[PDB]
Amino acid sequence: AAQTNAPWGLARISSTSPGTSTYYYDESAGQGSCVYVIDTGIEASHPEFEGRAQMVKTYYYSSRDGNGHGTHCAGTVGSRTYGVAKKTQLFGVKVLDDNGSGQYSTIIAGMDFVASDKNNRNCPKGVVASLSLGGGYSSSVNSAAARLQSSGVMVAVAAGNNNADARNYSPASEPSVCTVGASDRYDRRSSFSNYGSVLDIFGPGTDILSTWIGGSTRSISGTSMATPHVAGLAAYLMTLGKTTAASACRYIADTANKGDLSNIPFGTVNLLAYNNYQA
Repeated sequence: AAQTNAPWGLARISSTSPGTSTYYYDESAGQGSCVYVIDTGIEASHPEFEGRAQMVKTYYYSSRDGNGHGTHCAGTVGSRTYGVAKKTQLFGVKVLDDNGSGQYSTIIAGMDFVASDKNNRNCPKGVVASLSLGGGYSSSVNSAAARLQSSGVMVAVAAGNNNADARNYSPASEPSVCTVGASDRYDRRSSFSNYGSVLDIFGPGTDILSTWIGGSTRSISGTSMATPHVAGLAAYLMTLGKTTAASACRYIADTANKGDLSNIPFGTVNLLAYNNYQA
């Protein structure tokens, strides 16, 4: 399958050079997999989700995304026009308020909910969790993320947006999850993107067009945009059967585009997420 005039990040996922605009992918498109978007919520009514998005848990009075951050992130996972896995099932877990701010107790409880909820969901191809959030170092937050991964969920987390070593951030510093940095359309590490040995993969993160609340669209930047590229890629590759939740992060890193990004400091992987499209 091919999507012409795709967002540059989607085209980058299937290409071996910057500056293309057509996204090539297998028709399976992540159908049969599930991605939990742990964020401000998901506007499930957005026509770009085609009914494949639903809110399953909120730690606030409403389950609605009153901010837009979570809807944008979920759009990059599996929206029709802006998603990597255009046929996956999206589940919304609202751990961030409508200001985009989270809590220690709610974010930790949210990861516990996903591991307990996935049983009763139809996800024959596997379960993924996308965490476009982060904070200071916390062994508790790291332990909660590792426990979600050990439950049988591919956990992708954002590295952070402070141009700093992600070792001092959680859950970015948890080794057992997949920590994602951001790149720009010119294959340079995004000016804001965190780095460090704890990073596993890079994804498109600068000027990422995706869904927004009110049935609209918006282009924003951050490692919060790069993480759903990797979460959608994992769900796509798990549906294809070439990896599972336990092996997806290493498999993505093993099959990534190597050494093509610029301004990658020594000690940080030079790997860009790549679907290795087999026509």
